Amino acid sequence: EDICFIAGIGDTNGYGWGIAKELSKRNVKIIFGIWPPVYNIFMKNYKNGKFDNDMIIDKDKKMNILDMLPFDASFDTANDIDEETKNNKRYNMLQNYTIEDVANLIHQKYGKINMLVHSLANAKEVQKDLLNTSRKGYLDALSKSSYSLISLCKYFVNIMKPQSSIISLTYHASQKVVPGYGGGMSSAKAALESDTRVLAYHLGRNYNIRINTISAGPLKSRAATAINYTFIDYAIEYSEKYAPLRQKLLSTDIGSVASFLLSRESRAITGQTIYVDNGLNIMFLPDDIYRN
Amino acid sequence: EDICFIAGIGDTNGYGWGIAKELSKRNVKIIFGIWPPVYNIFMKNYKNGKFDNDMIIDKDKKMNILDMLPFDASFDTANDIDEETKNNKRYNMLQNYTIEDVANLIHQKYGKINMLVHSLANAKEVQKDLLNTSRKGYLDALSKSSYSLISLCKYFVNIMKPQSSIISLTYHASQKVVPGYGGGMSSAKAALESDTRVLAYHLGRNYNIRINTISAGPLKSRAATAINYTFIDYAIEYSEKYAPLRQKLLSTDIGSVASFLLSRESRAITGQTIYVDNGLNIMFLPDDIYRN
Amino acid sequence: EDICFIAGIGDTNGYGWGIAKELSKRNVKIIFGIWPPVYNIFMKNYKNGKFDNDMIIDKDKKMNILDMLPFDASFDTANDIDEETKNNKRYNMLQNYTIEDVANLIHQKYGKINMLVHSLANAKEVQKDLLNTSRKGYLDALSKSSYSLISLCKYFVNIMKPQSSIISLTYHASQKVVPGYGGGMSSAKAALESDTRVLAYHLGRNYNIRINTISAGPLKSRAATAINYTFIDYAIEYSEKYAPLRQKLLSTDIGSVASFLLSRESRAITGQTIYVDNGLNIMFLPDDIYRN
Amino acid sequence: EDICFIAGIGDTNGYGWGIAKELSKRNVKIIFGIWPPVYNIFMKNYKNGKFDNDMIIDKDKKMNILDMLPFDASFDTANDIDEETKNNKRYNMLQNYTIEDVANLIHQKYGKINMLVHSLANAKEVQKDLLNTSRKGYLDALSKSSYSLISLCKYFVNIMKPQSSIISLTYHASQKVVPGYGGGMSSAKAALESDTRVLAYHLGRNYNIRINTISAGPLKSRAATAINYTFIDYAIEYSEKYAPLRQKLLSTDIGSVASFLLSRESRAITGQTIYVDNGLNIMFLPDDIYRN
Ligand SMILES: NC(=O)c1ccc[n+]([C@@H]2O[C@H](COP(=O)([O-])OP(=O)(O)OC[C@H]3O[C@@H](n4cnc5c(N)ncnc54)[C@H](O)[C@@H]3O)[C@@H](O)[C@H]2O)c1
Ligand SMILES: NC(=O)c1ccc[n+]([C@@H]2O[C@H](COP(=O)([O-])OP(=O)(O)OC[C@H]3O[C@@H](n4cnc5c(N)ncnc54)[C@H](O)[C@@H]3O)[C@@H](O)[C@H]2O)c1
Ligand SMILES: NC(=O)c1ccc[n+]([C@@H]2O[C@H](COP(=O)([O-])OP(=O)(O)OC[C@H]3O[C@@H](n4cnc5c(N)ncnc54)[C@H](O)[C@@H]3O)[C@@H](O)[C@H]2O)c1
Ligand SMILES: NC(=O)c1ccc[n+]([C@@H]2O[C@H](COP(=O)([O-])OP(=O)(O)OC[C@H]3O[C@@H](n4cnc5c(N)ncnc54)[C@H](O)[C@@H]3O)[C@@H](O)[C@H]2O)c1
Ligand SMILES: O=[N+]([O-])c1ccc(Oc2ccc(Cl)cc2O)c(Cl)c1
Ligand SMILES: O=[N+]([O-])c1ccc(Oc2ccc(Cl)cc2O)c(Cl)c1
Ligand SMILES: O=[N+]([O-])c1ccc(Oc2ccc(Cl)cc2O)c(Cl)c1
Ligand SMILES: O=[N+]([O-])c1ccc(Oc2ccc(Cl)cc2O)c(Cl)c1
Repeated sequence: EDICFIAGIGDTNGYGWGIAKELSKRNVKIIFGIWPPVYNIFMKNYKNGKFDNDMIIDKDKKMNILDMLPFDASFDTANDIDEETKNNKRYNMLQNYTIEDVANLIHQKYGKINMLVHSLANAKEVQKDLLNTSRKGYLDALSKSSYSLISLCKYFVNIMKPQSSIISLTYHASQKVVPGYGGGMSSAKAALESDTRVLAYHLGRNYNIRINTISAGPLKSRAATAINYTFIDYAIEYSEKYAPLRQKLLSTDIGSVASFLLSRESRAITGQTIYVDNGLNIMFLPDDIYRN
Repeated sequence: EDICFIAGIGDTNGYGWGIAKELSKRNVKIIFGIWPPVYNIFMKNYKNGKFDNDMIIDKDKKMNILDMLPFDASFDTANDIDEETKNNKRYNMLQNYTIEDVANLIHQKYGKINMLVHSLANAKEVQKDLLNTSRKGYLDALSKSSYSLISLCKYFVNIMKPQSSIISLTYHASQKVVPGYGGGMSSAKAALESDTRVLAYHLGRNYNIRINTISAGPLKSRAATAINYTFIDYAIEYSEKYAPLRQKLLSTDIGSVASFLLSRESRAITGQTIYVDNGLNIMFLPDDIYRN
Repeated sequence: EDICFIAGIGDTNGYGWGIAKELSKRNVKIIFGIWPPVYNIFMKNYKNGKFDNDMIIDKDKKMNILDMLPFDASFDTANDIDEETKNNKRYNMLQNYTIEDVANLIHQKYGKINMLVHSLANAKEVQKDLLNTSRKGYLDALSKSSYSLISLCKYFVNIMKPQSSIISLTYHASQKVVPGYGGGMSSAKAALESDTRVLAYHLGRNYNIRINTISAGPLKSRAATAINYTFIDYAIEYSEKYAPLRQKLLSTDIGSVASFLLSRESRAITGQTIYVDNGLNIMFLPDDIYRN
Repeated sequence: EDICFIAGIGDTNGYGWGIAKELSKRNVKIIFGIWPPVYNIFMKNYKNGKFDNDMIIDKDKKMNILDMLPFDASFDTANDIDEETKNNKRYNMLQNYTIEDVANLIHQKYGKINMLVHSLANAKEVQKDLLNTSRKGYLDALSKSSYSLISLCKYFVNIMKPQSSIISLTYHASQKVVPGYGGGMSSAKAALESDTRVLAYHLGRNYNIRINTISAGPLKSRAATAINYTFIDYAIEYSEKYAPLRQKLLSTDIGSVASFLLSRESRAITGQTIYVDNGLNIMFLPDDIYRN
């Protein structure tokens, strides 16, 4: 009878969905937090059965989406939403979509929960290389993908039982440089990986709650493609060609690792970057003239 | 029908036993590899009912020990056994206890296995500190504690299914210095951790097998008490006071992590050091100032 | 005949000054970038000879401060300065103090330069632990101490010869948690250490310019004290008691390491975190019951 | 009046020679430690004028070689020398070439020294890959390439002044996997790097001596060509194409870094791996996509 809130699904091709899927296997109940620029479209599609293929696990196995909620990790409380957004065509009529508000909403409909998933990032100047990134873009990049965590945490902590567990998805570009992962994104993942440690410290001592981050390998998500055959087709090709594990990398591969961190089985792991990436990170050089 | 071989275990108060309990939850067959010198005394205790309590997994299921074999990580093959130990009282009443010998044995009787555990260390001069450690002592430590993993992998690979998984147990003394943990042990784990990556690539690319290592926090095992109010009673004292996670670290804590890494659920993780240490590894200074 | 611009001196008790000092030894000419809330006071004191003690190197050795400039790393170009600051009592009448403007000023008075020093940080909610840090505070923390680098870089790159070198000062709290280094500061140093890599990449390939960061140990600076005998007296005590090198840690110790990175001698080092900290970072545990 | 002993050098095309040139710039006396087997052929070349060109530091100063001694990193003391090598043609015409023997020698003739360099490696089975590497081979690699540093430190510490400095040369194959670099070499450097920390603490606390290691990028030395268009011609090719720093890495590049770490100028750096590799270590994937 565990409940998990997933911040950041827009379709079935992301890591969000992968996570959601494997969490169903373990019979855990799933709440989607959905960015308002996509909420209505995700909703409609779902009613249309556009996802019925993708909700299939195996033997009789569907999914169990408890609830689907509008949610914007930019806004901490309702006093944050600026007037222009408060009025936006997309945001206009949706309510309780800040971080503080969803916590309450969830706690009202379902009480305390014990699993929190951060699978989101956003950065305006991503296509600009770091050196040519504006201040206003960089701080945006960090607001939307680093802080959204810290803040998710402050607020969700009170609707969580002790022994609850939290995860987030990071990228190796934080540790080693991969060019064209810019406009703040590499800084943001770097900070997110440090905050994972510090938060683990406070949440551990104070609430008996754990937090970790998964350094994911390359997956063909909506957002991955949005990064301008692109950077992510190369990323995949390279990985499928050079990683120690040569199999294709599925979102469920991260999904099953996520479920594990989230469950009691990993109670002795906290503050860690766990790479789930067919082991690419362990490589230094292409092994070209070594494969002869 | 999964079989796991565990190399290194002389009692129930160690990590290997933590690992075996937790795998038995997943109905995994366990073969034990026991250091010849304690092999007979372990057999006797087993036979005398000393482990029946420790063998209970829960309400009407116990531990499924498929077999228990003498195994010595010092000797790769038959040729490697030296006169003094052919002589040696504890060794003479036993046979086929070299790495290549237990590999053929297991395989002769039960076929291919698919989970392998290296949970052993020896450092004749642990008592001394690195600077006062001798060449003979140091290398004995590297031989038994680091190379034994490579030799295990080489001889056991043939008898394992593709998509199999191997683990080792390491310690933070390799990354950050821990005074008292001497005689080569740090160097040994330092090498175990890197070999984990290198092997992760060879196994990864050639046999589609995965290999990871578990950085465990402190446990009051017999090996740990033999370092010596013992450089383990401090370790435990400090950890329970300072680690993000106030809980007391149990062997099964590592076992559950082992079980997972050894399963299909983690098919995309290879070559990693996975810290299962209540998060102690993330801390810099004691937090005495902060706690006020 | 090398010139260096030091962003971030307010007195003689910081790392800025340490760096400035050792750079004089190697006869390099020094330009101070000084935060306007302190500019006038630093100026007056200097004219008064309040620093004449502290400008002494050794035999006949004074310093050679080329020029002392107002400078605020918050503002990239003059179009950034908001009206309230444009009007502030402290900022009112000072000109050309944004990042873009000082670059020009310097290039006009002295042409191209070849050494850039980032020794600054600022964070509003430093006294708040991370979990209880506002978004607006965090993004501030990162703006002032992470981005100020990236932006210093964009702009200063064009007033720099190829083979010029750049450094910044970081703290170990980015890698391992030290509580009460909050309100964004640990995230900010974490990002700064990642940006050091990425910038090294671009500046290396494009301009033949190097960038590194120095993970400094604890020094009793103005700002260190401002962090609420405080956290930094403990930090020092602990370090002087537990670091492998038991000597007291001087700003000139970082200063001499800085000068080296900045000089040609280190032409093969870039993108690195170099710890200058009497080796504290290498420790895992206090060695209390080991010193018996 | 500073004396530096360099352990491991058979010609001018290596790193040790890079180190000696650059220290001679600082008027540091150089004692060479040469592997007995090449000691005589090196002596002859020296005598025959083959190094006169390489010995020029600049306009009217050459290299000050105080002495040149046979030195074998395999043997700590007299007792350690085995019959076959007492016999051995190359070895028999020589004496006092064990670690403890060259320590007493140097000290007998010239007193206390204050800079020590370990610039040597051997891996009998480098050609094989870790999985196919034998126990005898692996340990020989750890013995000659890793433990020889500890033994050097122990026997040389007495004959060194407080505030002295020791360096070792390492390689990234220990952190991230490099296929081809086999037979134990990775494990060896993996251990050299951790020992550097542990020794950094013992030396640090007890004798006020410092110890660091230099992670060098590739150089076409005789040792490197003997790995084998050679797993060094790739290394160099790749590095000059991909490393942030387009320059061609010279031995003196490392030498200047060595000189510095070995000086007082770095009194606050101990226990560190310092990458002197044109920054190649910071990169993740080749940047082919980006460069377009
Ligand atoms: N796919 C990869 O190659 C890859 C690799 C490593 C890490 N990641 C990480 O995985 C996570 C998910 O990305 P993905 O690759 O699955 O693509 P994705 O497009 O599925 O994920 C982005 C999701 O976050 C949501 N989102 C964006 N901005 C938001 C905001 N302000 N508030 C609330 N929600 C918002 C979007 O609706 C979208 O569904 C990110 O943390 C990303 O950095 C992805
Ligand atoms: N206990 C801890 O606090 C702790 C912490 C971190 C890592 N570890 C690691 O966990 C692993 C398991 O050890 P443990 O601490 O549970 O102690 P343990 O006594 O349970 O296991 C050590 C075993 O090594 C075996 N052994 C020693 N030399 C051998 C040889 N030459 N051939 C064959 N077997 C040999 C013995 O069977 C012994 O039981 C070790 O690698 C240890 O380094 C332990
Ligand atoms: N002292 C330590 O214990 C320690 C340890 C590790 C790292 N550091 C780092 O060293 C650097 C210098 O700090 P310090 O400890 O020498 O103290 P400091 O007070 O000397 O340094 C701060 C300086 O930066 C200037 N500054 C602040 N905000 C600015 C802004 N917006 N624009 C321009 N200048 C600004 C201030 O005038 C001040 O002189 C920082 O990067 C800090 O994170 C300090
Ligand atoms: N060349 C590179 O690309 C490179 C890169 C990274 C690290 N390194 C490291 O730099 C160091 C110097 O080696 P190099 O690459 O300049 O090659 P090198 O041939 O100059 O030095 C290796 C030396 O090791 C000595 N040696 C070998 N076995 C010995 C023994 N048993 N006793 C005494 N001496 C012995 C020989 O004198 C030999 O000259 C090595 O540790 C190497 O691993 C080299
Ligand atoms: O908004 N962005 O710029 C952006 C950038 C990157 C994003 O995720 C990744 C997509 C692909 C990869 Cl390889 C790593 C990632 O972190 C996401 Cl979800 C969003
Ligand atoms: O041979 N030893 O000395 C030795 C030393 C330590 C051993 O295990 C550990 C026990 C305690 C800790 Cl903290 C770390 C360990 O690696 C083991 Cl199994 C064996
Ligand atoms: O503005 N702050 O909050 C702030 C916080 C920390 C600052 O520097 C440090 C001072 C002391 C230490 Cl230990 C590490 C540091 O990074 C500085 Cl200069 C400024
Ligand atoms: O004994 N070996 O095989 C061996 C192998 C490599 C050696 O040096 C290196 C040469 C090249 C590189 Cl890339 C790294 C190195 O460590 C040395 Cl000095 C010796």
